Amino acid sequence: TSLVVPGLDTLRQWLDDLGMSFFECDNCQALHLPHMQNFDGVFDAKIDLIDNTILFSAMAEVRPSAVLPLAADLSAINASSLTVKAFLDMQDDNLPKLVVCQSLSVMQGVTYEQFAWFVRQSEEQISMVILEANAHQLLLPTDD
Amino acid sequence: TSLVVPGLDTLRQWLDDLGMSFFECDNCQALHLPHMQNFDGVFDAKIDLIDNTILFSAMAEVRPSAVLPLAADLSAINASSLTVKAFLDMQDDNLPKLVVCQSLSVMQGVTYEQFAWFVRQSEEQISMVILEANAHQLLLPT
Amino acid sequence: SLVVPGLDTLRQWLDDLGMSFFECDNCQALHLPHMQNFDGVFDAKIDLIDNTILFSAMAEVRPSAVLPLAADLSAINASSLTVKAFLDMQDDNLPKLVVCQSLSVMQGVTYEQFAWFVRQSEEQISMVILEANAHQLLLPT
Amino acid sequence: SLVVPGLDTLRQWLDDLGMSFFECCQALHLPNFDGVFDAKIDLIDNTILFSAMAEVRPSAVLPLAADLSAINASSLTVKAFLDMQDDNLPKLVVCQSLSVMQGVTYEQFAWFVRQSEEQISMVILEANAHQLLLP
Ligand SMILES: [Cl-]
Ligand SMILES: [Cl-]
Repeated sequence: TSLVVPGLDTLRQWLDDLGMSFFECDNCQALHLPHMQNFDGVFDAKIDLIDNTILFSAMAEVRPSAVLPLAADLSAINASSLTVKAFLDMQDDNLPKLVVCQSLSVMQGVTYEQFAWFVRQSEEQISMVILEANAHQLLLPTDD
Repeated sequence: TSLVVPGLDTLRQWLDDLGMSFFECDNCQALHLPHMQNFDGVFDAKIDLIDNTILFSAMAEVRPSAVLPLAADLSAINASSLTVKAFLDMQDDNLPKLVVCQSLSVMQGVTYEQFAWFVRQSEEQISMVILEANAHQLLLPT
Repeated sequence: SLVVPGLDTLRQWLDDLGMSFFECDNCQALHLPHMQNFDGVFDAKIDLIDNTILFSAMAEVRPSAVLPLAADLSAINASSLTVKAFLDMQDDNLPKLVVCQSLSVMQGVTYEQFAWFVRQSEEQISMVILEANAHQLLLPT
Repeated sequence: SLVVPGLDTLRQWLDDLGMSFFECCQALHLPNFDGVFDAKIDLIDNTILFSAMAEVRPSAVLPLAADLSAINASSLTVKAFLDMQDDNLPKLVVCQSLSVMQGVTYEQFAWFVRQSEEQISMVILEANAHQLLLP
């Protein structure tokens, strides 16, 4: 197999090699995945390449009355999975966001099937975490 | 807690309380779950109610190249999980399908928290079988 | 009375149902000798792992029948809404057919839910093994 | 070679890097950065886990729990959470995982160790610097 230190161009074609539809604004660096927006509660998901590391991250908006209970359950959520990470991103002017992410290190090179397996295992664990929080009525709906 | 014998109206109301979208061909006796079909491999998943038994089942199309290795792997797949079940459905006009299901008996009643945990554990454990089977290139995409 | 049962709760529940069980010093499973009256059933036990109750029965498969039995494992599993069947094969063991059902108790169960779990287990498990025994796929006990 | 390693392959891989482990368990425990009372390597469901545990002083459980989100967002690869049982003191778990379902190389594992040690010790160094852990 090949072992690539993948650039942004490498991830763009690898995703199309997997049939994954992606989106990217003009001067930006994130590769947004609209396929992740069919999971209930998922407002946005994107692939990022920072410091030789791939970051599959999805974002869900927390109900303001659920912020404290969800914050207390972050350790149990992070312990529920061997790969997924969950934390609260809360800004003054924004609504509280639940960021769920998983990282793949590409410093020493990765293979295409390593990246493929990483994406779908990420979008399975991220799916189960966000879908479980929406089952607890902790998130806001993604539609009007 | 309330210990109920649920009907198909109880389940979809419970699914609504869980924020789970369900689609129902009014020709269909089951509650189809579109959230489960974005897992690559799964082409359909549904919640059924037959003889006081709730059936969370997901179906994936198997590559004809892999029905023999997958059939030999059914024992290790079923033994890999305490709750889920996995088998093949092979007719003659349609492609072979892998069925991954989980079962919950309701004839002696069930609470809301028991059903919620059933759906949660079913969706996790089924998706891992589908995710791993797709990693071994045993399934057709959707 | 929604309880998250321990193994001691399972022992007392089987006694309330008049169902004899057997448990060693070393182990942790509650073997049920009543299931051994069914032809081909070598052993049946109740386990409790990861907040899940596991009623499983085991049958020794004839070596010449291993491939045919494996072939219609899918049909056996599709034959019921609750039963699970698979093959257990080690290098020093005779091949085994494991027929089992599971009831997760993570969020609690009632004594009535457990009573029906074991009765539906014994019915569905026996009808699988006895039909495989009627197809000349199992060894005598 | 791209390999799905067992525990023995991880044993030999730690041998190749000059890193010692404790003989035993199912993890490979490893033997300074004050706060941590145990660090180990786990192999669970085709996933290698490098985790370190530090006992939290009860006077800091609520503050540290409030900072868990900022701690997890400060790192690209490491995860932090609390493990609180009724008979133990509250523990802080700092972990980084390397999934291995589709194999792994030896330098992918070697860099996984180097990256986790520097990222885990960066979390443990900061919490202990803020008087959140026990000696
Ligand atoms: Cl963001
Ligand atoms: Cl056994």
